Amino acid sequence: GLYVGGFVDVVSCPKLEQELYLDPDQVTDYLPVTEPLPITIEHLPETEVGWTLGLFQVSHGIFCTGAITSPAFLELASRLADTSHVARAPVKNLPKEPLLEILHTWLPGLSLSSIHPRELSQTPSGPVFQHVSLCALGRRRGTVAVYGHDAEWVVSRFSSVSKSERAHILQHVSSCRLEDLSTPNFVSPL
Ligand SMILES: O=C(Nc1ccc(-c2nnn[nH]2)cc1OC1CCOCC1)c1cccc(CC2CCCCC2)n1
Ligand SMILES: O=C(Nc1ccc(-c2nnn[nH]2)cc1OC1CCOCC1)c1cccc(CC2CCCCC2)n1
Repeated sequence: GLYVGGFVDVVSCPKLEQELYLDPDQVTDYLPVTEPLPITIEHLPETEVGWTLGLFQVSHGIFCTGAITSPAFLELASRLADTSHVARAPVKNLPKEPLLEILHTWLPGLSLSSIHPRELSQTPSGPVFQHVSLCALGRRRGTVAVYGHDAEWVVSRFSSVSKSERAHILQHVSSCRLEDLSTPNFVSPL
């Protein structure tokens, strides 16, 4: 399967017209989160492609690791990786891993959806986070999402994440059997 990793922007009301970008320090008291959250595209509920495997506060931000598990999405993305000139137009020519490159380029942003900070003052009643989205627009923080077949390879691409932080992150990513997760709701047009 495919793993995704990166630092998140923390966003409340991601779809709404008033976009709030939270400071990490407002939500770190509610991390880590090791239970799976949906991974969608641009905060659209019907575009679930995978599940988060961990959200962790690290020295230099909030790091998310996840798996892309939708077979319909994986088949579509692989076919585009090998056959779509459009998908490959903004990628360097003739990459060895076109699928990884196309996802890295077209979906570079990871946004973590949170409740309003009004609710983070004192003590929230229900879950603080709702999902993570793969995003093309709205990126504030630096660094970009990395996609790979090997979770350890993905996390090790981030120099700002230490070997100690990487090991803590990977403890939870490997313990899960991706086959055990429910099938995301993404449907391919084809
Ligand atoms: O070729 C593309 N799409 C496409 C184009 C022809 C068809 C098609 N073939 N025959 N009939 N329709 C089916 C398509 O599927 C789309 C269905 C909905 O999710 C996106 C993909 C394309 C090109 C550049 C960038 C993107 C964006 C993706 C988002 C995730 C994966 C990496 C890039 N997509
Ligand atoms: O969801 C997407 N595409 C998509 C979604 C359902 C279908 C569909 N519905 N029924 N059959 N196919 C077919 C789709 O792709 C076609 C429609 C759009 O452009 C070409 C192909 C999507 C999202 C973000 C970025 C892009 C890549 C752009 C798209 C615009 C042209 C330049 C590149 N595509």
